[PDB]
Amino acid sequence: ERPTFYRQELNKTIWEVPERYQNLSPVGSSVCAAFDTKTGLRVAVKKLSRPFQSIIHAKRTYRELRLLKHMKHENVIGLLDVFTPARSLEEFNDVYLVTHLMGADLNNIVKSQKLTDDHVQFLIYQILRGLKYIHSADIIHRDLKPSNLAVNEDSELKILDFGATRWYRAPEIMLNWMHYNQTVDIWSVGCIMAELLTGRTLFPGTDHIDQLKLILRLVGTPGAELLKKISSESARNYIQSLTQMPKMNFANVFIGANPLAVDLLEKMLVLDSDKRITAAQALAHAYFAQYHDPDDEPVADPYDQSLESRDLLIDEWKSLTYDEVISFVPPPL
Ligand SMILES: Cc1ccc(-n2nc(C(C)(C)C)cc2NC(=O)Nc2nccs2)cc1
Ligand SMILES: CCCCCCCCO[C@@H]1O[C@H](CO)[C@@H](O)[C@H](O)[C@H]1O
Repeated sequence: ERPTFYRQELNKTIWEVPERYQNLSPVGSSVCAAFDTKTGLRVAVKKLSRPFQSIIHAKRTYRELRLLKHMKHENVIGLLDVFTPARSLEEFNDVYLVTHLMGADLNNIVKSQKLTDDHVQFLIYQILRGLKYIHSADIIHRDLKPSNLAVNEDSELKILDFGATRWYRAPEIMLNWMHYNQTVDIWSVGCIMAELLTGRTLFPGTDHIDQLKLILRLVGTPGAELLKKISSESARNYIQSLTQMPKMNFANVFIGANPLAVDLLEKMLVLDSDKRITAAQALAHAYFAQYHDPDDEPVADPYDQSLESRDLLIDEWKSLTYDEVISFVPPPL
């Protein structure tokens, strides 16, 4: 049957949600923390901002719903629910998404203090285990960072994406290179790990260029093999036109850390993205010895990007989104 909806005025706009969801309290630009009476779980509720106003809003709406509906893995965020006040397509004009409210992001847990190696082990293992899953579906996250990592009291971790942040980007995204592979997320993880171990930000750039200067200082300049892959001429000639920086030995940056952590850091933060360690490979590194289970590091059913890269009319994306809402099966809990 249809649930019963109650109306409320949260964050400069009117929210309408099933009575099941209580204690509705805002947390960000829009997302509300809430308590779900049917299950006993603490949930995040997201009200889509004008989901069907533009072609881009409609496209964005359908993508996010489809993607989460396919996401079923312990270290990735998943849909607990999705609903609308609408009783028909014609009146369909608001979309709500429910997920676990883990408790904190990876900033609240760190609060700029050195975490123990055992604690790092566990968090990074969770990130990577989730990345292997995301990547096997052929999906690249593109914006990994601590604000996008949901963690509870017990350090259980889920990767999400709340659509300076620049501090964890692979250099290629910054440089608007257009062919990206999965290992951009691996650069971000390296930067994240480093931050948990030493307690400070790895590349705390002040701007776009500063961000790049700091990166080159740690990993050194491009070697001959990397210059060979630069598609542009001026860029090619610019890189040559510098003080050749010698790749710093990470053991001299991370003093007193687990050498297994250092080794893994050497392998993640390689400038040439074709030479970075994959998630699947990283899971098998000796640093996760105490957690690694090759029979419990699942992959995703294949995922269609193209259906998102389409050009349809607004009414079509809306109808496609509605169907997605109507066909939803909650995960048994
Ligand atoms: C346009 C668009 C499309 C997809 C996403 N992605 N991608 C992911 C992956 C599965 C981590 C890649 C997760 C999300 N979304 C997400 O976490 N949403 C959330 N809702 C409520 C609390 S957190 C975001 C925006
Ligand atoms: C200015 C110094 C920073 C430039 C180094 C970034 C190069 C990243 O590495 C590159 O990633 C590309 C994009 O996915 C791949 O196609 C290339 O094979 C790889 O070399």
